[PDB]
Amino acid sequence: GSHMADCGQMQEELDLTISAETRKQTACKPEIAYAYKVSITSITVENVFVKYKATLLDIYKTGEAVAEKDSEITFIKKVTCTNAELVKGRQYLIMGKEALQIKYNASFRYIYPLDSLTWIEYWPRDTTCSSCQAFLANLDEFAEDIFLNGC
Repeated sequence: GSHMADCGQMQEELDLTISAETRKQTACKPEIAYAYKVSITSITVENVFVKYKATLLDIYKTGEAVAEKDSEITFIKKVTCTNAELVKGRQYLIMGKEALQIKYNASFRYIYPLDSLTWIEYWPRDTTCSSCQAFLANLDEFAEDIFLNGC
C-alpha cells in the first residue's frame, strides 16, 4: 500500500534564480485567482484528512474565494502528500486559482483543496539567522511592485 504523489508541490527555501518578475508573470496569470502571503498559526490532524488554520497577512491580488486583508483561510488535504509539509509559526506565499465553495449553512464553507497548482513558497520568517539573506532581496522588490506597479 505504498503510494506517492507530489500533492501540493513545494519550492526551494533559498535559491538564487527566482526574480521578482517570476512571481508576477505567473501571478497575473488567469490560472491564478489570488496572490497573497499568509502565516501558519494552527494545524489540524485527523485519521486521514487534515486541515490547516492560517491567517492572511496581506493580499496583493484579490481572491475570488472571499479574500480580504488578514482573513481566515483553511487548507485541507490527504495525508498521502509526500511533498508538502507546512510548519506552525512559519510564513508561506500563495498564488493560485480560487477555492471550491459549498457553504450552505455551517457544515460547509470553502476549505481549500490544496493541490499542486497552488503556487506555494516558504517565506523565511527571519532575514538574519541563516547568515544568507539573498532570496529575500528579490521578494522585497515584488512587495511594492504588485502593490503599486501591478500587471
